[PDB]
Amino acid sequence: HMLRELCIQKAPGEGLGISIRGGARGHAGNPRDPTDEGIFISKVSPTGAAGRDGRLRVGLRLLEVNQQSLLGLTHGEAVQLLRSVGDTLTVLVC
Repeated sequence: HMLRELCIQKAPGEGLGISIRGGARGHAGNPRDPTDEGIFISKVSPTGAAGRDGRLRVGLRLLEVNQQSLLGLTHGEAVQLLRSVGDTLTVLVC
């Protein structure tokens, strides 16, 4: 699980084209051990930017988007980061 930063081309108004899961847990979780709150890629759309680039896969841990930590962000805020404008988007994964 080597930490790596990927810069992925996309159309300037397009999102990265991945689905994510994880993040802060609720009342089934364990606040004494918050290390199971990572964000992971759960889908890669074949025609989206991540799919076209070919590198990202389901199961990767996603630590940052555009240099910003996902830790503690809500799902919706992480999705919004993945929809940031620009002709590239950067992810930090392992």
